[PDB]
Amino acid sequence: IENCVHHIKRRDIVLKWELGEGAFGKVFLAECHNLLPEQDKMLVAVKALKEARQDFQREAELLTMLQHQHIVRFFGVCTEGRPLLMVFEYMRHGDLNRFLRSHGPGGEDVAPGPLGLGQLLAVASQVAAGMVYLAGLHFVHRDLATRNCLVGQGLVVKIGDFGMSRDIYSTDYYRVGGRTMLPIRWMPPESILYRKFTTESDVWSFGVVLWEIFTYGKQPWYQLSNTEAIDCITQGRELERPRACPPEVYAIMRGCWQREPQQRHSIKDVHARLQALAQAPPVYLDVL
Ligand SMILES: CC(C)(C)c1ccc(C(=O)Nc2cc(-c3ccccc3)nn2-c2ccccc2)cc1
Repeated sequence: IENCVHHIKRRDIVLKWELGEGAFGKVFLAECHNLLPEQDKMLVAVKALKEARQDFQREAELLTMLQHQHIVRFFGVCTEGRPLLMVFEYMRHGDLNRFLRSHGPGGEDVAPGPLGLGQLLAVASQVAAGMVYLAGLHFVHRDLATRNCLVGQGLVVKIGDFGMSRDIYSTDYYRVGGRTMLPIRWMPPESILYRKFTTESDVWSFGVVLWEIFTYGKQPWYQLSNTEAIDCITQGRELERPRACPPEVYAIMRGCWQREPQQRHSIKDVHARLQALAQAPPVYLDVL
């Protein structure tokens, strides 16, 4: 809400079970029939609105607008019978924070043990690609963090969420008075102090996403309370270099974390550097 529509017949959606819950809705896994030509049956994630209606139409418009190779695919809505539904792509590894933790200190998509440096960089690059697209359309996320990315088959990583991160990951937010919940640990000085949010508050957040990736999904400033974390951020402390993170990747983080918004590197450059590294041969990466 800070920044055409496909429609799906209720009968074509068959709910299977709940994936998660919140204050403003529930998410289910469902079979969707006649959605794509190739697949006559297919799995999808369905967001059910608690039941509001105006916001829904507006959000649905924007979600349909924002479609990219690294943005969670939105198929359309179901406005036939209440409750209103939003239909998204099903991403089988769930959110990126959960995926990182479950492969940190085997299977179909990933090797045993912690994810190697090349895997971590591929993840980083895809999220960066996603924010390039968003910056290019001049969309400000406001809550970029690994919990708001999803991991699919073949370790495809895409930006997107179902609006329940405040409920599932409540410790990642600071309740400031009543009903406002801020992802302070992911926010730069200008958002905490002045309450400004821009493309460059998002680069900062990406920098913190990069730290999350390289710490296997650990919470930023985990050693601190919320007030202590606000103190450190506003006073200008930068997160330390993760053990798994080599100097050159850490240098990418710091460019995201320049205190002054204009001195931060553009997302396009962050991506270009991370892609290169992700697409670099084992001989070059083994030496990083
Ligand atoms: C990356 C894309 C463009 C796909 C994107 C960007 C932003 C959001 C988003 O803004 N999500 C989001 C936050 C809350 C939210 C709820 C309560 C309090 C504070 C924030 N709801 N939603 C939500 C609502 C309807 C559908 C899906 C997500 C999603 C995707």
